[PDB]
Amino acid sequence: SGRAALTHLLEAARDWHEALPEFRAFATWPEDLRWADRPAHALPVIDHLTRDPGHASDQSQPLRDALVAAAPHVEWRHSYTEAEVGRDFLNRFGWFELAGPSGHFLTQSLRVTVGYWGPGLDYGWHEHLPEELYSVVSGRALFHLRNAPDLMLEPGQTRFHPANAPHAMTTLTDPILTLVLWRGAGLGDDPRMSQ
Ligand SMILES: [Br-]
Ligand SMILES: [Br-]
Ligand SMILES: [Br-]
Ligand SMILES: [Br-]
Ligand SMILES: [Br-]
Ligand code: NI
Ligand SMILES: [Zn+2]
Repeated sequence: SGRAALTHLLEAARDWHEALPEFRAFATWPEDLRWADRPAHALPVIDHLTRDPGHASDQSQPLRDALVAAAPHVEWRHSYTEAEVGRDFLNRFGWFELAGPSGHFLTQSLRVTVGYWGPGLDYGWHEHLPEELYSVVSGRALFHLRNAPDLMLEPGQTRFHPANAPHAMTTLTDPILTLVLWRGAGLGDDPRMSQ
């Protein structure tokens, strides 16, 4: 059951939000989330995530395992073209919207997305109007942000991306699985590569 796996995932995401003060500071968890009955859409990333979801902390393991169990049931998205990121990146990365205007659960109060990148990928400079708050669920990666330090983030660490500030991320030997909140002007916009 897709419905059961996604409902269990939503519970794990809510618990994760409640447990992270930076997430509580960024947005209140919505009281109106509704099952959307959005169908699954498979992309090649599923098998990479399932075989190699990344090291979890004891605190992040329930969410990581819920994400792996949800993988065959979510609507995976890519966003970028082969010209922009290359075929290997498209094979070994993807994202989906867990909650939000077009989430597996609908709400207009918040947007929650999830991304996976296998090892050895360089997600180049990209940007968008809405603010975003990353968390790492499992794995680790190096996070770049214009006008700010580089940070190597591990499970449970977070990073705020202010509106329109370009950011980027590199995985080295480990993959990374993330769960991200969005807010502000432009909510519902997708990232674009910086020009
Ligand atoms: Br809550
Ligand atoms: Br909920
Ligand atoms: Br509304
Ligand atoms: Br800073
Ligand atoms: Br707002
Ligand atoms: Ni398709
Ligand atoms: Zn972003």
